[PDB]
Amino acid sequence: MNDVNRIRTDIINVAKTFGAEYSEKVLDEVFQVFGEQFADNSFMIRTSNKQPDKLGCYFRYHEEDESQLGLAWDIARKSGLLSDQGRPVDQLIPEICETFPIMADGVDFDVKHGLAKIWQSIKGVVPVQDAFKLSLPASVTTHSDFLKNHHLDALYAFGIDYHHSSVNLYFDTYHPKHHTSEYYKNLLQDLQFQPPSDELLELLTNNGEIALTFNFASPRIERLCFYLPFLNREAVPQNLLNPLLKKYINEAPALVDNPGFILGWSFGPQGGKGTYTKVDVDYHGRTVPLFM
Ligand SMILES: [Mg+2]
Repeated sequence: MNDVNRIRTDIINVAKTFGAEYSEKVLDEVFQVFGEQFADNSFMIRTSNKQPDKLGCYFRYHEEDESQLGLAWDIARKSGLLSDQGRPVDQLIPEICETFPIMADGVDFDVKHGLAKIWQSIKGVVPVQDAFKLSLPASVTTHSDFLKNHHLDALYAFGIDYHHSSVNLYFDTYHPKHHTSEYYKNLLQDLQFQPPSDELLELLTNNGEIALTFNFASPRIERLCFYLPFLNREAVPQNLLNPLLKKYINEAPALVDNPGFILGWSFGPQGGKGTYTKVDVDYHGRTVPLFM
């Protein structure tokens, strides 16, 4: 519809305002194949901090319609947008759908490189050990004691990152320690990841997602990400945003007067790669208000 061409226009406007590498050919191939799903589903536009003065630009959508579960993968495979190169990552979505009942799934795209990531959410939570028979990076099982010790063992979602040959596991925050700043401080210390500010630690006690990143090349836990929702531009803690990300909060395109935002804090090895901020605009205004 008009809604589909409006969405592609907004993405190019973002990528050009905030200096993001993009490719109009790849956007065209994606929108031809997924454009309707972007209009008709929970849809978000992401900006991230990975370079000092150049934001990256991403876009994602989230499918809750039970009769549609699985199509994003089939569509992507048929259209050539996702071509399985025999990689270890390539068999995981088939193994996941056989093994667990799926409640939701999603697709993340990069405005220069295309389909980047597909995620699957489980109906219910499972002991993370139930996933050890999947072809996951060996670093999952070799950290099973760490996972138990830090109460990151109520598993409910998989992110399959095809650009990085990595897997993100999402863990439900079931334990009373998950509502205390000290737990997040100690988790990041135990991982020897970059320490967070005190404002962020206090925010983290709120109800958010937590994901851990495992990769097939590395025996270590590579990354950690906390996602937190915010009702509107006012609710965003702007002390934790560099000027370029603060500008995005104020000018990010949406179809609502006061769109909510989902904020993401990535952490990695201290004095190394992996520590940055992600900012997702709730483009339809219905994604964020559906807290847990
Ligand atoms: Mg839908």
